[PDB]
Amino acid sequence: AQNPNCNIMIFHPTKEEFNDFDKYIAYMESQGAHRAGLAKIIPPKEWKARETYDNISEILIATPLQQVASGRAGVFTQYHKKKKAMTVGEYRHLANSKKYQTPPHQNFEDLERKYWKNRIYNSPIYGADISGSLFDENTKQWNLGHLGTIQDLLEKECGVVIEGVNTPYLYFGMWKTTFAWHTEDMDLYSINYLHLGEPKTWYVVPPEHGQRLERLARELFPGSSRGCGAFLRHKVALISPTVLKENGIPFNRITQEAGEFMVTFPYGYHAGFNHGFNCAEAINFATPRWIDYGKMASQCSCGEARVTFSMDAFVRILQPERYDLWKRGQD
Ligand SMILES: O=C(O)CNC(=O)C(=O)O
Ligand SMILES: [Mg+2]
Ligand code: NI
Ligand SMILES: [Zn+2]
Repeated sequence: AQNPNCNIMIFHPTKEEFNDFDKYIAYMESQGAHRAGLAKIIPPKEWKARETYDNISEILIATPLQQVASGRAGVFTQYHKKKKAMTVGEYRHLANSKKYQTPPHQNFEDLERKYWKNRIYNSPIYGADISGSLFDENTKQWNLGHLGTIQDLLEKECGVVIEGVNTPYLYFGMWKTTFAWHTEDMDLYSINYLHLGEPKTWYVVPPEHGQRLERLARELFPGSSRGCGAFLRHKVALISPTVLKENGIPFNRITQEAGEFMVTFPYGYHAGFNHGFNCAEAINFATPRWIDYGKMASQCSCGEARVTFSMDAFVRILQPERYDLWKRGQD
């Protein structure tokens, strides 16, 4: 078995190997990359996402989210408070202000310490989940707006044509902006490209150990757990690396820098934070190996998780027994 310790693997495809996305994902899996739950892909030196980032300031963040924490430094939840619209230019200025800017630090490790120590005492503002793309239409390789769709994959594997579309999202981040512990909708893959700015630190639990994370989370968030059998779908809970180590949960960590791709694999729980002003683009995708995960994915039916139009058909076709209860949650 390849990669039996479930370490995060880092790939350096050549320009030739960067042509066929599906084939390269399948290559990574042949080397065991999926066992970690997350891989890093460094694009060939010849490649670029677009020519420059000099003209992005007029993009609108219609609903910036202020991430307010409750709990203790290592075990907390966050809720999102809606703020007034602002442009990317306005947001970048706010990120760089004395109130929100990254503190002085020595290295990534020092910054990570400062994050876990101090995150709860501040409420950073995240521009998340903005439909759109920063890839140039002429970028042919690993263009996240031109991937094969999940609907077409389900059709190719299972023969059923379904409604729905699959498009990318932009994330504008600042110091301490946080992504809570989650897997993707329907335990899909994700791919994330850091277009510009400061790094993003990730933590991940191997898919084969995801249930260990879930059991810890039920112990650490006992009211949430009683409210919903899949409350990590709410994307509100944070657990620090110190706390995971104390409880014997297997995980790994890696820092993503500008120009790098991360791929999350089905049922790979992940969480993390942004180091400073940045912009990432991400999208879900599927492969033939996903289908079995989609069939087994947990669902939130308490009504909190409320998700895209396109998840309907996935539940309907892959989880017909669950469909009725799940749709009651959506309505
Ligand atoms: O970048 C972020 O805030 C969160 N991204 C993801 O969880 C992802 O790409 O799967
Ligand atoms: Mg603009
Ligand atoms: Ni994710
Ligand atoms: Zn729920």
